[PDB]
Order: sequence, then C-alpha cells, then structure tokens
Amino acid sequence: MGDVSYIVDSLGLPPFSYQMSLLSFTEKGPQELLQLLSDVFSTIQKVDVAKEVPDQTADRLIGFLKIIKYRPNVQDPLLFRQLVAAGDRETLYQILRWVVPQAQLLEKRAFVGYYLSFPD
Repeated sequence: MGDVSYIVDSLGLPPFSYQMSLLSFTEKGPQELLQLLSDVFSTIQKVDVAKEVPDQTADRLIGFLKIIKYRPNVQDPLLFRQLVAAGDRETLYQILRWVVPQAQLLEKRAFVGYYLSFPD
C-alpha cells in the first residue's frame, strides 16, 4: 500500500469500471489474485484458474507479461515463476500496480484488427 489504492482506483476506470473497496482487495488471497490478474488480461479467452494447475497459470501470465514488456523486480526468472505460481502478495501487487494503470492503452493496442469493421 498504497500500491493497493492505485490498483483499486485503476479498476474503477475503463475497461473494468468495477468498484472494489480498499479492504475487499487486501482480503484477497493467492488464488483470487491469480484470478484477478487472469481476468485483467482477459479484459485487455477468460479462464477459471481452478481449472488450471498453478504451473501453467504462471507460464500463461508470464507469457502475457513478456508480450507487454514487463520488467519484473525479481531478476531470477525461475524465482519469479514460482512466486507467480504461489500467488505471492508483493509480486502480484507489483504486477497489478504496473499493468492496471495503462490498461486502457494496452486494450486499445490489443483490440486492433480483431474486428472486421476495424482493420489493422
């Protein structure tokens, strides 16, 4: 905190426009958070994380992060992996804090050429 308030404020804007309380957020454990990251990425195919094993969850989100050019704080690729898989609070807050603001920009760029009426 208040990485938290930054993240929460960003979720109340587009493309999420969802009101989450400072408390409700911090009450989220490892799996709710991996879901949240997963759902954030889907807003920008959605996935119920309880239908995945945490090792391909990690890789899948790591794959997406490399796409958008995320520089993790942890410089050990495999320690980052496992921290993602374990849903570490600080690691996840770190990612969410970087990604969620600028989601409107990430979405605009992701949305491009998808729809026939809106060519690349």
